[PDB]
Amino acid sequence: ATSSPNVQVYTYKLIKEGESNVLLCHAKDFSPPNIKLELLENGRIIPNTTQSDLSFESDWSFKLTRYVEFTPQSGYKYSCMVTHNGDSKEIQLDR
Repeated sequence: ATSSPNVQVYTYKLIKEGESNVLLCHAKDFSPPNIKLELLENGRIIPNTTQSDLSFESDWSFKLTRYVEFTPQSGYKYSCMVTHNGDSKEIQLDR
């Protein structure tokens, strides 16, 4: 009996290559609370990211965000690897 996370990967503002920005991976509606979020560039873990506090909603689902400052550059693919309930899913930036 589990609720899989609804995940969004996005930037703080529209990507302009060479301009600093923020990459975020946001997960919500999940339970149990055990979860891992990893920011990837071309499949490699991005270092020195920040994890938010874990939010506890009234329906007993949770929310969590991982993010980092970065500077988008051409050719790169940004995504988030999300592990919940022993299953892993990769989520693309998309836009």
